[PDB]
Amino acid sequence: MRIQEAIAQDKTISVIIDPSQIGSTEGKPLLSMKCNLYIHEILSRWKASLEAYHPELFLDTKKALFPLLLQLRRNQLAPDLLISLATVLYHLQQPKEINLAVQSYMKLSIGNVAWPIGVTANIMIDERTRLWITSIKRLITFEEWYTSNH
Amino acid sequence: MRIQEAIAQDKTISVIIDPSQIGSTEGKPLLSMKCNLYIHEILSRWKASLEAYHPELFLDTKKALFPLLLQLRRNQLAPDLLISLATVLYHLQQPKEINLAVQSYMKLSIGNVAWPIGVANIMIDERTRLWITSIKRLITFEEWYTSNH
Repeated sequence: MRIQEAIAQDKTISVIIDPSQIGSTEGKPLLSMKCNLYIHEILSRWKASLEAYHPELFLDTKKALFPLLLQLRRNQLAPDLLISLATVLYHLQQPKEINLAVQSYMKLSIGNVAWPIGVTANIMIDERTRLWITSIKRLITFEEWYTSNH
Repeated sequence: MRIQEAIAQDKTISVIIDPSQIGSTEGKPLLSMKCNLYIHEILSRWKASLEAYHPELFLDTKKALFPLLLQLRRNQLAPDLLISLATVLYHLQQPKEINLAVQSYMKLSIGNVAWPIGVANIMIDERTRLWITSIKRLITFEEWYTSNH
């Protein structure tokens, strides 16, 4: 079968992440794609805010994120690595949980699995993974700014 | 009779500049609006590709051009000044004439009247110096745009 390709074209999937699905082995393909869609959505809003938020950093962040985005679209991320990323993104989607997103990010940052906080150990981090982790931090700061300015 | 309030609402005017009208006294109001319309169109294409071309300079360029545009919309520019600006914008509309546009721009920035090259003196103010500087940004963007597609 070619389920992953069906998922990538499925227009009934939104960017909204349900925390209860984080960790589910069966819901992994779907969650992987949702993270891909939301990251694209965050970049879309930054692009709409270029005039007001670090325009000189956009293009580079976007480009550094392409490999991760492709991995998410193809569901090639490791279980615990997806769990940690989805956790960061989930909290980032929640009102007033910017500190929970940062806390989760720091866990992912030092090779530790991150699970959602208040709702519902080790992970391998190579040069490839380290690259997008660093970039994800820029999305976090953009969202913090976007929220405070709206 | 606010005709400037009429020309600005007319959708029968395009951005295309006819060089034979640059020094016309009767066509001043029309040419002035055309320059306004063309500059907006350039800022529009830059906007559409903001991430690809110096996004950090866009906002400042728009702000510096705001007062010029208002003046163009109201036909408030002195004859010699409109002539020079129109000349620069006219050549800019010609891809293979980017160098003639820059040459015309140099005259304008020096306070001299720029007449179409393919086909005496002026005075410069502060706020005026402000928009003359941003015009060069429109030129650099255009060169990049027509080169990257």
